Amino acid sequence: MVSTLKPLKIGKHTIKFPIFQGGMGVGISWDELAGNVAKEGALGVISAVGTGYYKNMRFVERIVAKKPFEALNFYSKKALNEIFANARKICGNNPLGANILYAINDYGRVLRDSCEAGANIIITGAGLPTNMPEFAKDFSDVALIPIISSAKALKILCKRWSDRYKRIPDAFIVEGPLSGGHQGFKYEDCFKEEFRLENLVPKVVEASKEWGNIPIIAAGGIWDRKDIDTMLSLGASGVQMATRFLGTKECDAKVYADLLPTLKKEDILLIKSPVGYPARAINTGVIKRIEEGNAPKIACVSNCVAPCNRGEEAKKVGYCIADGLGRSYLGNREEGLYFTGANGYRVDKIISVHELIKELTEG
Ligand SMILES: Cc1cc2nc3c(=O)[nH]c(=O)nc-3n(C[C@H](O)[C@H](O)[C@H](O)COP(=O)(O)O)c2cc1C
Ligand SMILES: Cc1cccc(NS(=O)(=O)c2nnc(NC(=O)c3cccc(OC(F)(F)F)c3)s2)c1
Ligand code: SF4
Repeated sequence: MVSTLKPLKIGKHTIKFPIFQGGMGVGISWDELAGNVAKEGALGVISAVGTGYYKNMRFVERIVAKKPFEALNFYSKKALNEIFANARKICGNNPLGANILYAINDYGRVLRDSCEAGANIIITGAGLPTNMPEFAKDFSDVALIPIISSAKALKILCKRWSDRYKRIPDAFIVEGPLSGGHQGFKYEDCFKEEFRLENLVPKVVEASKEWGNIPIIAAGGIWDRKDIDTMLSLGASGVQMATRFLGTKECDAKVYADLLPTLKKEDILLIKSPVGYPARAINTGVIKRIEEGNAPKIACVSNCVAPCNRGEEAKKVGYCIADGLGRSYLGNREEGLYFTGANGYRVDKIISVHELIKELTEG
Protein backbone atom coordinates (compact mmCIF):
# COMPACT_ATOMS: atom_id res chain seq x y z
CA MET A 1 0.00 0.00 0.00
CA VAL A 2 2.86 2.49 0.56
CA SER A 3 4.72 3.33 -2.66
CA THR A 4 7.24 5.97 -3.68
CA LEU A 5 6.07 5.74 -7.29
CA LYS A 6 4.15 8.80 -8.29
CA PRO A 7 0.90 9.25 -10.24
CA LEU A 8 1.24 9.70 -14.00
CA LYS A 9 -0.72 12.17 -16.11
CA ILE A 10 -1.54 11.13 -19.70
CA GLY A 11 -3.46 13.92 -21.42
CA LYS A 12 -6.51 14.58 -19.21
CA HIS A 13 -6.23 11.24 -17.42
CA THR A 14 -4.30 10.20 -14.33
CA ILE A 15 -3.13 6.75 -13.30
CA LYS A 16 -2.05 6.03 -9.74
CA PHE A 17 1.05 4.09 -10.77
CA PRO A 18 3.29 4.90 -13.76
CA ILE A 19 2.76 1.42 -15.23
CA PHE A 20 0.91 0.29 -18.35
CA GLN A 21 -0.11 -3.30 -18.83
CA GLY A 22 0.79 -3.67 -22.51
CA GLY A 23 -1.92 -4.74 -24.92
CA MET A 24 -1.72 -8.35 -26.10
CA GLY A 25 -3.58 -10.00 -28.99
CA VAL A 26 -5.45 -12.11 -29.70
CA GLY A 27 -7.75 -12.39 -26.70
CA ILE A 28 -4.90 -12.07 -24.22
CA SER A 29 -5.59 -8.65 -22.67
CA TRP A 30 -9.37 -8.31 -22.67
CA ASP A 31 -11.85 -7.59 -19.90
CA GLU A 32 -10.57 -9.78 -17.05
CA LEU A 33 -6.93 -8.70 -17.34
CA ALA A 34 -7.44 -5.05 -18.23
CA GLY A 35 -10.26 -4.55 -15.74
CA ASN A 36 -8.23 -5.94 -12.86
CA VAL A 37 -5.08 -4.03 -13.82
CA ALA A 38 -7.00 -0.75 -13.88
CA LYS A 39 -8.67 -1.68 -10.59
CA GLU A 40 -5.15 -1.76 -9.09
CA GLY A 41 -4.30 1.76 -10.29
CA ALA A 42 -2.18 0.96 -13.34
CA LEU A 43 -3.31 1.41 -16.94
CA GLY A 44 -5.27 -1.61 -18.12
CA VAL A 45 -5.13 -1.92 -21.90
CA ILE A 46 -7.74 -3.78 -23.96
CA SER A 47 -6.51 -5.25 -27.23
CA ALA A 48 -8.89 -4.31 -30.05
CA VAL A 49 -7.42 -6.97 -32.39
CA GLY A 50 -9.35 -10.08 -33.30
CA THR A 51 -12.26 -9.23 -31.03
CA GLY A 52 -14.45 -11.30 -33.37
CA TYR A 53 -13.03 -14.36 -31.60
CA TYR A 54 -14.40 -13.13 -28.25
CA LYS A 55 -16.51 -15.83 -26.56
CA ASN A 56 -16.13 -18.02 -29.66
CA MET A 57 -17.48 -15.53 -32.19
CA ARG A 58 -20.36 -14.32 -30.01
CA PHE A 59 -20.46 -11.06 -32.02
CA VAL A 60 -19.81 -11.82 -35.67
CA GLU A 61 -22.15 -11.60 -38.64
CA ARG A 62 -20.46 -14.31 -40.69
CA ILE A 63 -18.14 -17.24 -39.99
CA VAL A 64 -16.13 -19.27 -42.50
CA ALA A 65 -14.11 -22.35 -41.43
CA LYS A 66 -14.60 -21.33 -37.77
CA LYS A 67 -13.02 -17.91 -38.44
CA PRO A 68 -14.53 -14.40 -38.36
CA PHE A 69 -15.28 -13.45 -41.98
CA GLU A 70 -13.24 -10.44 -43.05
CA ALA A 71 -12.19 -7.31 -41.16
CA LEU A 72 -15.59 -6.06 -40.02
CA ASN A 73 -15.98 -9.30 -38.04
CA PHE A 74 -12.33 -9.80 -37.07
CA TYR A 75 -12.36 -6.31 -35.50
CA SER A 76 -15.83 -6.67 -34.00
CA LYS A 77 -17.40 -3.46 -32.66
CA LYS A 78 -20.02 -5.26 -30.53
CA ALA A 79 -17.38 -7.53 -29.02
CA LEU A 80 -15.18 -4.53 -28.24
CA ASN A 81 -18.17 -2.79 -26.63
CA GLU A 82 -18.90 -5.75 -24.36
CA ILE A 83 -15.22 -6.19 -23.45
CA PHE A 84 -15.01 -2.56 -22.33
CA ALA A 85 -18.29 -2.79 -20.41
CA ASN A 86 -17.18 -5.97 -18.63
CA ALA A 87 -13.82 -4.39 -17.78
CA ARG A 88 -15.62 -1.43 -16.21
CA LYS A 89 -17.75 -3.74 -14.09
CA ILE A 90 -14.38 -4.33 -12.35
CA CYS A 91 -12.48 -1.04 -12.59
CA GLY A 92 -15.30 1.49 -12.89
CA ASN A 93 -14.22 4.74 -14.49
CA ASN A 94 -10.52 4.10 -13.84
CA PRO A 95 -8.60 4.80 -17.07
CA LEU A 96 -8.48 2.11 -19.75
CA GLY A 97 -6.54 2.00 -22.98
CA ALA A 98 -7.35 0.35 -26.29
CA ASN A 99 -4.46 -1.04 -28.34
CA ILE A 100 -4.80 -1.24 -32.12
CA LEU A 101 -1.97 -1.76 -34.58
CA TYR A 102 -1.54 0.64 -37.46
CA ALA A 103 -1.03 -1.84 -40.30
CA ILE A 104 -4.73 -2.24 -41.10
CA ASN A 105 -6.77 -0.47 -43.75
CA ASP A 106 -9.70 -0.25 -41.33
CA TYR A 107 -7.52 1.50 -38.74
CA GLY A 108 -9.82 4.52 -38.49
CA ARG A 109 -12.93 2.39 -37.99
CA VAL A 110 -11.32 0.45 -35.15
CA LEU A 111 -9.95 3.62 -33.52
CA ARG A 112 -13.39 5.23 -33.53
CA ASP A 113 -14.88 1.93 -32.30
CA SER A 114 -12.45 2.01 -29.38
CA CYS A 115 -13.43 5.59 -28.55
CA GLU A 116 -17.15 4.76 -28.79
CA ALA A 117 -16.59 1.73 -26.53
CA GLY A 118 -15.27 4.02 -23.80
CA ALA A 119 -11.49 3.96 -24.23
CA ASN A 120 -9.68 6.79 -22.47
CA ILE A 121 -6.41 6.15 -24.30
CA ILE A 122 -5.55 4.78 -27.77
CA ILE A 123 -2.17 3.06 -28.16
CA THR A 124 -0.87 2.21 -31.63
CA GLY A 125 2.32 0.65 -32.99
CA ALA A 126 3.39 -1.71 -35.78
CA GLY A 127 3.74 1.30 -38.04
CA LEU A 128 4.16 5.06 -37.99
CA PRO A 129 0.69 6.36 -36.94
CA THR A 130 0.82 9.86 -38.35
CA ASN A 131 -2.95 10.43 -38.49
CA MET A 132 -4.46 9.22 -35.20
CA PRO A 133 -6.13 12.64 -34.57
CA GLU A 134 -7.97 12.43 -37.90
CA PHE A 135 -10.00 9.56 -36.51
CA ALA A 136 -10.14 10.75 -32.88
CA LYS A 137 -11.42 14.31 -33.35
CA ASP A 138 -15.01 13.58 -32.29
CA PHE A 139 -13.53 12.33 -28.98
CA SER A 140 -11.39 15.28 -27.67
CA ASP A 141 -10.39 13.72 -24.30
CA VAL A 142 -9.08 10.39 -25.60
CA ALA A 143 -5.34 10.50 -25.23
CA LEU A 144 -3.28 9.27 -28.18
CA ILE A 145 -0.03 7.29 -27.78
CA PRO A 146 2.18 6.07 -30.62
CA ILE A 147 4.61 3.24 -30.03
CA ILE A 148 7.99 4.04 -31.57
CA SER A 149 11.36 2.37 -32.02
CA SER A 150 13.60 5.44 -32.32
CA ALA A 151 13.99 9.13 -31.56
CA LYS A 152 13.69 9.84 -35.30
CA ALA A 153 10.15 8.46 -35.27
CA LEU A 154 9.26 10.72 -32.33
CA LYS A 155 10.46 13.76 -34.26
CA ILE A 156 8.64 12.81 -37.47
CA LEU A 157 5.37 12.04 -35.68
CA CYS A 158 5.46 15.26 -33.68
CA LYS A 159 6.07 17.29 -36.83
CA ARG A 160 3.36 15.68 -38.92
CA TRP A 161 0.76 15.87 -36.11
CA SER A 162 1.67 19.46 -35.23
CA ASP A 163 1.57 20.66 -38.85
CA ARG A 164 -1.68 18.90 -39.74
CA TYR A 165 -3.77 18.90 -36.54
CA LYS A 166 -2.17 21.56 -34.28
CA ARG A 167 -1.86 18.70 -31.76
CA ILE A 168 1.02 16.48 -30.66
CA PRO A 169 0.83 13.04 -29.00
CA ASP A 170 -0.05 12.74 -25.33
CA ALA A 171 2.77 10.24 -24.73
CA PHE A 172 5.15 7.95 -26.58
CA ILE A 173 5.96 4.34 -25.77
CA VAL A 174 9.45 3.35 -26.90
CA GLU A 175 9.60 -0.43 -27.28
CA GLY A 176 12.86 -2.35 -27.34
CA PRO A 177 13.86 -5.67 -28.91
CA LEU A 178 13.31 -7.85 -25.82
CA SER A 179 9.55 -7.28 -26.07
CA GLY A 180 6.69 -9.66 -26.67
CA GLY A 181 4.84 -9.85 -29.94
CA HIS A 182 6.36 -8.03 -32.91
CA GLN A 183 9.67 -6.14 -32.85
CA GLY A 184 10.27 -2.71 -34.34
CA PHE A 185 13.73 -3.92 -35.41
CA LYS A 186 15.14 -6.16 -38.10
CA TYR A 187 16.08 -9.61 -36.81
CA GLU A 188 19.82 -8.80 -36.88
CA ASP A 189 19.25 -5.51 -35.10
CA CYS A 190 17.38 -7.24 -32.28
CA PHE A 191 20.69 -8.48 -30.92
CA LYS A 192 22.67 -5.25 -31.22
CA GLU A 193 23.65 -3.24 -28.09
CA GLU A 194 22.78 0.07 -29.72
CA PHE A 195 19.15 -0.95 -29.73
CA ARG A 196 18.99 -2.02 -26.07
CA LEU A 197 16.13 -0.20 -24.30
CA GLU A 198 18.54 1.43 -21.84
CA ASN A 199 20.17 3.09 -24.85
CA LEU A 200 16.95 4.02 -26.64
CA VAL A 201 15.27 5.72 -23.66
CA PRO A 202 17.85 8.54 -23.21
CA LYS A 203 17.75 9.37 -26.93
CA VAL A 204 13.95 9.43 -27.05
CA VAL A 205 13.73 11.56 -23.88
CA GLU A 206 16.25 14.01 -25.36
CA ALA A 207 14.22 14.19 -28.58
CA SER A 208 11.06 14.74 -26.53
CA LYS A 209 12.52 17.83 -24.88
CA GLU A 210 12.11 19.80 -28.10
CA TRP A 211 8.35 19.22 -27.96
CA GLY A 212 7.83 20.13 -24.30
CA ASN A 213 8.77 16.85 -22.58
CA ILE A 214 5.97 14.60 -23.78
CA PRO A 215 6.00 11.67 -21.31
CA ILE A 216 8.05 8.68 -22.49
CA ILE A 217 6.99 5.15 -21.51
CA ALA A 218 9.70 2.48 -21.70
CA ALA A 219 8.75 -1.03 -22.81
CA GLY A 220 10.47 -4.35 -23.50
CA GLY A 221 12.27 -6.64 -21.06
CA ILE A 222 11.17 -4.78 -17.91
CA TRP A 223 10.68 -7.48 -15.28
CA ASP A 224 10.65 -6.04 -11.74
CA ARG A 225 10.81 -2.84 -9.72
CA LYS A 226 14.59 -2.66 -10.18
CA ASP A 227 14.07 -2.41 -13.95
CA ILE A 228 11.26 0.12 -13.48
CA ASP A 229 13.56 2.27 -11.34
CA THR A 230 16.29 2.04 -13.98
CA MET A 231 13.95 3.20 -16.72
CA LEU A 232 12.65 6.08 -14.61
CA SER A 233 16.21 7.11 -13.75
CA LEU A 234 16.95 7.36 -17.50
CA GLY A 235 14.16 9.93 -17.98
CA ALA A 236 11.14 7.73 -18.70
CA SER A 237 7.90 8.88 -17.06
CA GLY A 238 6.58 5.33 -16.83
CA VAL A 239 6.85 1.77 -18.07
CA GLN A 240 4.75 -0.61 -20.11
CA MET A 241 4.99 -4.28 -19.13
CA ALA A 242 3.26 -7.29 -20.66
CA THR A 243 5.07 -10.59 -20.02
CA ARG A 244 4.57 -10.23 -16.25
CA PHE A 245 0.83 -9.80 -16.84
CA LEU A 246 0.84 -12.67 -19.32
CA GLY A 247 1.71 -14.74 -16.24
CA THR A 248 -1.24 -13.64 -14.09
CA LYS A 249 -4.41 -15.54 -13.28
CA GLU A 250 -6.60 -12.84 -14.80
CA CYS A 251 -5.08 -13.20 -18.30
CA ASP A 252 -7.95 -13.72 -20.72
CA ALA A 253 -6.04 -16.36 -22.71
CA LYS A 254 -6.14 -19.15 -20.12
CA VAL A 255 -3.65 -21.34 -22.01
CA TYR A 256 -0.76 -19.17 -20.84
CA ALA A 257 -1.33 -20.23 -17.22
CA ASP A 258 -0.42 -23.77 -18.23
CA LEU A 259 2.29 -22.93 -20.76
CA LEU A 260 4.51 -20.34 -19.05
CA PRO A 261 5.50 -22.31 -15.89
CA THR A 262 7.04 -24.98 -18.23
CA LEU A 263 8.64 -22.49 -20.61
CA LYS A 264 12.41 -22.84 -21.09
CA LYS A 265 14.60 -20.08 -22.55
CA GLU A 266 15.73 -22.26 -25.44
CA ASP A 267 12.08 -22.53 -26.59
CA ILE A 268 11.70 -18.76 -27.19
CA LEU A 269 12.66 -17.49 -30.63
CA LEU A 270 12.12 -14.79 -33.23
CA ILE A 271 10.16 -15.86 -36.31
CA LYS A 272 8.85 -14.22 -39.45
CA SER A 273 5.34 -12.81 -39.46
CA PRO A 274 2.80 -11.90 -42.16
CA VAL A 275 2.61 -8.50 -40.44
CA GLY A 276 6.17 -7.93 -41.68
CA TYR A 277 8.02 -7.53 -38.37
CA PRO A 278 9.89 -10.22 -36.44
CA ALA A 279 7.64 -11.85 -33.85
CA ARG A 280 8.85 -13.38 -30.60
CA ALA A 281 7.13 -16.74 -30.20
CA ILE A 282 7.14 -19.89 -28.11
CA ASN A 283 8.42 -22.88 -30.11
CA THR A 284 5.19 -24.88 -29.87
CA GLY A 285 1.80 -25.29 -31.50
CA VAL A 286 1.57 -24.21 -35.13
CA ILE A 287 5.34 -23.66 -35.33
CA LYS A 288 5.96 -27.31 -34.50
CA ARG A 289 3.21 -28.38 -36.89
CA ILE A 290 4.81 -26.50 -39.75
CA GLU A 291 8.13 -28.18 -39.11
CA GLU A 292 6.44 -31.58 -39.13
CA GLY A 293 4.76 -30.94 -42.47
CA ASN A 294 1.39 -30.75 -40.68
CA ALA A 295 0.83 -27.02 -41.24
CA PRO A 296 -2.80 -25.86 -41.03
CA LYS A 297 -4.22 -24.85 -44.39
CA ILE A 298 -4.03 -21.14 -45.26
CA ALA A 299 -6.94 -19.38 -46.96
CA CYS A 300 -7.55 -15.80 -45.91
CA VAL A 301 -10.92 -15.45 -44.15
CA SER A 302 -10.40 -12.72 -41.53
CA ASN A 303 -8.28 -10.35 -43.70
CA CYS A 304 -6.56 -9.23 -40.53
CA VAL A 305 -3.60 -7.12 -41.77
CA ALA A 306 -2.72 -5.05 -44.83
CA PRO A 307 0.93 -6.17 -45.40
CA CYS A 308 -0.20 -9.78 -45.84
CA ASN A 309 -2.30 -8.96 -48.93
CA ARG A 310 -5.04 -11.51 -48.23
CA GLY A 311 -2.74 -14.51 -47.74
CA GLU A 312 0.28 -13.70 -49.95
CA GLU A 313 2.72 -13.25 -47.08
CA ALA A 314 1.01 -15.79 -44.82
CA LYS A 315 1.64 -18.45 -47.46
CA LYS A 316 5.26 -17.32 -47.84
CA VAL A 317 6.05 -17.37 -44.11
CA GLY A 318 3.96 -20.53 -43.59
CA TYR A 319 1.15 -19.47 -41.24
CA CYS A 320 -1.84 -17.16 -40.83
CA ILE A 321 -1.39 -15.05 -37.70
CA ALA A 322 -5.13 -14.41 -37.23
CA ASP A 323 -5.98 -18.12 -37.40
CA GLY A 324 -3.17 -19.14 -35.05
CA LEU A 325 -3.82 -16.51 -32.39
CA GLY A 326 -7.56 -17.17 -32.51
CA ARG A 327 -6.91 -20.88 -32.07
CA SER A 328 -4.79 -20.12 -29.00
CA TYR A 329 -7.54 -18.02 -27.43
CA LEU A 330 -10.00 -20.87 -28.08
CA GLY A 331 -7.66 -23.32 -26.31
CA ASN A 332 -5.85 -25.17 -29.15
CA ARG A 333 -2.39 -26.32 -27.97
CA GLU A 334 -1.86 -28.31 -31.16
CA GLU A 335 -2.37 -25.50 -33.67
CA GLY A 336 -2.26 -22.30 -31.62
CA LEU A 337 0.32 -19.54 -32.00
CA TYR A 338 1.88 -18.31 -28.75
CA PHE A 339 3.88 -15.12 -28.14
CA THR A 340 6.12 -14.02 -25.29
CA GLY A 341 8.66 -11.46 -24.30
CA ALA A 342 12.28 -12.58 -24.01
CA ASN A 343 11.69 -12.83 -20.25
CA GLY A 344 8.91 -15.46 -20.54
CA TYR A 345 11.14 -18.26 -19.23
CA ARG A 346 11.43 -16.42 -15.90
CA VAL A 347 7.75 -17.09 -15.10
CA ASP A 348 7.51 -19.83 -12.48
CA LYS A 349 4.24 -19.09 -10.68
CA ILE A 350 1.02 -17.78 -12.04
CA ILE A 351 0.10 -15.02 -9.56
CA SER A 352 -2.79 -12.60 -9.24
CA VAL A 353 -2.74 -9.15 -10.84
CA HIS A 354 -3.06 -7.71 -7.33
CA GLU A 355 0.00 -9.52 -6.00
CA LEU A 356 1.95 -8.56 -9.15
CA ILE A 357 1.14 -4.86 -8.78
CA LYS A 358 2.02 -5.10 -5.09
CA GLU A 359 5.40 -6.56 -6.04
CA LEU A 360 6.01 -3.86 -8.62
CA THR A 361 4.91 -0.82 -6.60
CA GLU A 362 5.59 -1.42 -2.90
CA GLY A 363 8.25 0.86 -1.44
C1 LIG B 1 1.75 -12.20 -25.96
C2 LIG B 1 1.97 -10.87 -26.36
C3 LIG B 1 1.15 -10.25 -27.30
C4 LIG B 1 1.37 -8.93 -27.68
N1 LIG B 1 0.54 -8.35 -28.56
C5 LIG B 1 0.64 -7.03 -28.80
C6 LIG B 1 -0.31 -6.38 -29.58
O1 LIG B 1 -1.28 -6.99 -30.05
N2 LIG B 1 -0.19 -5.02 -29.81
C7 LIG B 1 0.88 -4.29 -29.27
O2 LIG B 1 1.02 -3.09 -29.48
N3 LIG B 1 1.82 -4.95 -28.51
C8 LIG B 1 1.71 -6.31 -28.27
N4 LIG B 1 2.61 -6.90 -27.48
C9 LIG B 1 3.71 -6.05 -26.92
C10 LIG B 1 3.41 -5.63 -25.45
O3 LIG B 1 2.29 -4.77 -25.44
C11 LIG B 1 4.57 -4.92 -24.73
O4 LIG B 1 4.89 -3.65 -25.34
C12 LIG B 1 5.85 -5.77 -24.61
O5 LIG B 1 5.57 -7.18 -24.60
C13 LIG B 1 6.54 -5.34 -23.32
O6 LIG B 1 7.68 -6.14 -23.04
P1 LIG B 1 7.61 -7.22 -21.88
O7 LIG B 1 6.70 -8.23 -22.43
O8 LIG B 1 9.01 -7.64 -21.73
O9 LIG B 1 7.07 -6.49 -20.70
C14 LIG B 1 2.42 -8.19 -27.11
C15 LIG B 1 3.23 -8.83 -26.17
C16 LIG B 1 3.01 -10.15 -25.79
C17 LIG B 1 3.83 -10.78 -24.83
C1 LIG C 1 6.86 0.81 -34.54
C2 LIG C 1 6.79 -0.54 -34.16
C3 LIG C 1 7.00 -1.58 -35.09
C4 LIG C 1 6.91 -2.93 -34.69
C5 LIG C 1 6.63 -3.24 -33.34
C6 LIG C 1 6.42 -2.19 -32.40
N1 LIG C 1 6.12 -2.37 -31.09
S1 LIG C 1 4.56 -2.53 -30.61
O1 LIG C 1 3.65 -1.53 -31.32
O2 LIG C 1 4.46 -2.39 -29.09
C7 LIG C 1 3.93 -4.09 -31.01
N2 LIG C 1 4.44 -5.24 -30.55
N3 LIG C 1 3.88 -6.20 -30.86
C8 LIG C 1 2.82 -6.07 -31.68
N4 LIG C 1 1.99 -7.01 -32.09
C9 LIG C 1 0.87 -6.74 -32.81
O3 LIG C 1 0.52 -5.63 -33.19
C10 LIG C 1 -0.04 -7.77 -33.06
C11 LIG C 1 -0.07 -8.92 -32.23
C12 LIG C 1 -1.02 -9.93 -32.41
C13 LIG C 1 -1.99 -9.77 -33.41
C14 LIG C 1 -2.02 -8.61 -34.22
O4 LIG C 1 -2.99 -8.51 -35.17
C15 LIG C 1 -3.11 -9.36 -36.30
F1 LIG C 1 -3.42 -10.59 -35.90
F2 LIG C 1 -1.92 -9.35 -36.87
F3 LIG C 1 -4.03 -8.87 -37.13
C16 LIG C 1 -1.05 -7.62 -34.03
S2 LIG C 1 2.57 -4.39 -31.95
C17 LIG C 1 6.49 -0.84 -32.81
S1 SF4 D 1 -4.14 -14.77 -44.48
FE1 SF4 D 1 -2.93 -12.92 -43.87
S2 SF4 D 1 -4.40 -11.15 -43.87
FE2 SF4 D 1 -5.61 -13.08 -44.02
S3 SF4 D 1 -6.19 -13.42 -41.86
FE3 SF4 D 1 -4.25 -14.62 -42.23
S4 SF4 D 1 -2.49 -13.28 -41.69
FE4 SF4 D 1 -4.41 -12.02 -41.78
